[PDB]
Amino acid sequence: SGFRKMAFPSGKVEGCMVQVTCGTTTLNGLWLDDVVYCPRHVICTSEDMLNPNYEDLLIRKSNHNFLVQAGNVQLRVIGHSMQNCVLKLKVDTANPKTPKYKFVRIQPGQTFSVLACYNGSPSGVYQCAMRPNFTIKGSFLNGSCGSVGFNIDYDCVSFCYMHHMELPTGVHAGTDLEGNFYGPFVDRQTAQAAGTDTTITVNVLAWLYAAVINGDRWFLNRFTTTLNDFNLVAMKYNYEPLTQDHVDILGPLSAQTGIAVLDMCASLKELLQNGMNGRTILGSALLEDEFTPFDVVRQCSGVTFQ
Amino acid sequence: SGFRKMAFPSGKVEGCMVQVTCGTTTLNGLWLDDVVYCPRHVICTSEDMLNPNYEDLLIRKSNHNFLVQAGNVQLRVIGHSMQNCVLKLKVDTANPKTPKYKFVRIQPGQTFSVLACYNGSPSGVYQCAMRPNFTIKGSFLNGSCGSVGFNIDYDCVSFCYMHHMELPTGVHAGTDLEGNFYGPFVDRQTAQAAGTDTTITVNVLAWLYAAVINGDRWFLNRFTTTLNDFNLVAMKYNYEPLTQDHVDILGPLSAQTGIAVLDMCASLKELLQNGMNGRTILGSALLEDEFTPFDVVRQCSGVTFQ
Ligand SMILES: CC(C)NC(=O)c1ccc(C#Cc2ccncc2)cn1
Ligand SMILES: CC(C)NC(=O)c1ccc(C#Cc2ccncc2)cn1
Ligand SMILES: [Cl-]
Repeated sequence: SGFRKMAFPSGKVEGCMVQVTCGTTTLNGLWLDDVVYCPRHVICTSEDMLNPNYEDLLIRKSNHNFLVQAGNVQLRVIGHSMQNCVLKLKVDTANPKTPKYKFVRIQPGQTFSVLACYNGSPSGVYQCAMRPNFTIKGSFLNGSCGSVGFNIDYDCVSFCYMHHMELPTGVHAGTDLEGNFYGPFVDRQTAQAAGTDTTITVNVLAWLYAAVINGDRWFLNRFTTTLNDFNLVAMKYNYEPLTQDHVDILGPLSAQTGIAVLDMCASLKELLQNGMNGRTILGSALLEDEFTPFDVVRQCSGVTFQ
Repeated sequence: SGFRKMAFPSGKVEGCMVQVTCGTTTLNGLWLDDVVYCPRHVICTSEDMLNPNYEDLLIRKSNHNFLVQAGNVQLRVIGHSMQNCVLKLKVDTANPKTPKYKFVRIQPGQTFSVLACYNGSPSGVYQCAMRPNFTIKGSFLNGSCGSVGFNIDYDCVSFCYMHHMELPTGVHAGTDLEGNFYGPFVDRQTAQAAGTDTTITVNVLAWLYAAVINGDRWFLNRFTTTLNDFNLVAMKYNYEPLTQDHVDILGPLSAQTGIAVLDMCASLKELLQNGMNGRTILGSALLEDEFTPFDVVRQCSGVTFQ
């Protein structure tokens, strides 16, 4: 029993982390096969970040300008190219620790594990969610750019996030491994503000199912509701609209616990209108929305990865 | 910026996890050098756990009774012995992935990263704290026993916890890697209840310093207090007494932020007496006490591990 914010095992990703240095800028890169992926702002200085022209800046860069280091061994760069907002540094040595992997662009609401790095060395691992406004609430300091977010299913590492920027409000923005930013953010130090931080309704419901599975049932009520009526309350409290797809996705949890999805919605409705009354749910005094129905099932069933 | 519950990189520990099977019982073991460590209740059935005599049960066990498996390769056991509540299965092959490591018995209030496993395969990683009542609030299901808690400093893995039991209240109990239980718990399915779950005061203060560092300052007040007067309030709310040692340990954070430790105590006092008033601190609606002063400094400074 017990429910905890749980990241995937990071061993497979640790072995792909390298340090990329371009001039006076150092950040982390992802070494898969014979290619190193890193944020393209590695080629920028601090003054360049206000208004960079990346195509022009890259003209002054050759293969030997990109210093790639793994441990105390230095990778030979035999080619480089810019794809959207990442650079692909072709090296001459295939990473012997390349795991089975994919590049996946996640949707808002999905979760992933972040391996925060500095100078190509791992610092820690934590669980994140792509917010509806396409930011993430991470823990990143100077030099963390290049750190990746990922998921693991059995033996395949699905890379979905690369860290790029920290917005003036403290939240974080990045790209997929193809260099396309999540949301409307650019790799420029300009005025770009995050939108409304809506709550992932389907994830709160999955987390409430996990609470029931683990003994916390005080929040269960005697009411039910309809998707439309509940969504009227969700709008008021800045909750993402619940769709029939979300209901179907919660089916497995509904069956295991015997609590209809709309019954749980009515319980959530009361919590949004009346609060927690100083109580807690799975050790939290607020409604957690960074557990997917997939995460709850996986943690509550003991899925492993080899 | 941003502060997140952060576990150490688990790659070094993943490579030491094996599966130990004894009869019909399977659990995880820690393979360091040519020795495998696992909970001694692996030799027990479900009916044996009510009142086991481990010395007698082990007489019916030989080396070949202990099935140790790493991946799809099976370790040859050439010796076995019982140390407190763990078994040491001497194998004939030194783990080629043995990291630099130590066995450390942590004190209540200290934190560590847990690598939850099942059948010797990692499932996830999360951060835990040894509670003052010597339990931990983890996420463990059947077959997780053997999963270890650890810390990492640069290249040395300090193993401090091995999972053993889940108490009827949902919290978890285990031993150090020498087989001595934390607290008064035994590896018996008997009536043993956890004590008062006191709050780790020094950790709440470190977490409040981390909030200030990251922009959350609404809780800062105009008052100060003395260690004695604050402890009068700490007793009321079941908070561990704050000692001069705790003050000295918070020194580095006090210097970086310019907020005297006793000033922060007075701010905590108001929070305990008046609550949060529906506000949040670093995304939490309650006072977090599973960050040590050491964790805050490490995450806020970007310490890495190689
Ligand atoms: C205008 C001038 C003063 N610029 C600076 O000095 C400057 C700009 C940006 C950053 C940064 C960063 C970061 C990125 C991702 N995650 C965490 C942190 C540091 N320093
Ligand atoms: C009396 C009889 C019904 N016993 C059982 O079936 C029985 C006892 C104990 C467990 C367990 C466990 C566990 C340990 C550590 N972490 C998580 C879970 C499962 N099953
Ligand atoms: Cl909370």
